[PDB]
Amino acid sequence: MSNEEFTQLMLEALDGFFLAIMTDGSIIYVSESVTSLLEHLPSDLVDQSIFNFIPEGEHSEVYKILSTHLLESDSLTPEYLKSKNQLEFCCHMLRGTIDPKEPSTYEYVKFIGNFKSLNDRVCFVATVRLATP
Repeated sequence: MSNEEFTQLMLEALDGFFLAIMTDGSIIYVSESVTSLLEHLPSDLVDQSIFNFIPEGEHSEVYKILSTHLLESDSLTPEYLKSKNQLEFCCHMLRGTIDPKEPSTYEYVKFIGNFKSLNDRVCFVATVRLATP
């Protein structure tokens, strides 16, 4: 069993995909299953902001809850960061469209992730799954 096969099965069982953002929400990575869960290609997401896909009324609380969580690191110097434990939150994400005449549709999803320094930058690596409220 390959690395890629294992993550296929785990993310299938979760109904989820992998996502990595910078602290301003800029998207640097998305795994292939976002297509069957949201009908975006990963390349439509990478280099865009996560907030381009979150309804505006949610932005304040998502950023607040991420910021507040990052403050739990004792220092913010990237070499010495390490998330103490996982962050959890839910929100909507816009779906892709074959028909732009159609009105916009959204999936309610749950994030689970951690801050982690790259390479030094601070990024949030997460699993995003379908959820219900």
